[PDB]
Amino acid sequence: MNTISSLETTDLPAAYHIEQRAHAFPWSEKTFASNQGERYLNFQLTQNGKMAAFAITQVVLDEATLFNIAVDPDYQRQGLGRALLEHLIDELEKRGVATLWLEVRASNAAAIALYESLGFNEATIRRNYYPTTDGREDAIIMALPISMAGENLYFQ
Repeated sequence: MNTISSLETTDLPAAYHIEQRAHAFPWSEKTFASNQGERYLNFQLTQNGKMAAFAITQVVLDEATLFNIAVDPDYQRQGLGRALLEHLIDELEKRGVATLWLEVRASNAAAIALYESLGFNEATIRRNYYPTTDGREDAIIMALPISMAGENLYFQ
């Protein structure tokens, strides 16, 4: 059983624990605390009572930016990342948000392929943006159009 709900402040320790297990370049606790509040629309997915994934998204006017997403390694290939992204996308669409943006390490071919299947397009590349364990790698900035405009043609 999976449940998607708001990620609250008291959920941040559980999200931090996932981040340590899931990411090689993990966020610090202070970074997590910084990425919350009234501009955020943060979500968590819980499987059988345990947090399994989270997504941190800032919404500024009608544009949303995904700051971080992770799935706990005990829960990989179970569709949880998609489920959580689909939920986010749906909620953003309900709110009339125009675009969702994210940044991904160029070497993550699997995540890029998944994002493309959800409708994301490469917007731009940032050469050598990220550190690696060997040297540096590019960031791919991706964009997903969500909501349509409604004014259309004007008549008087």
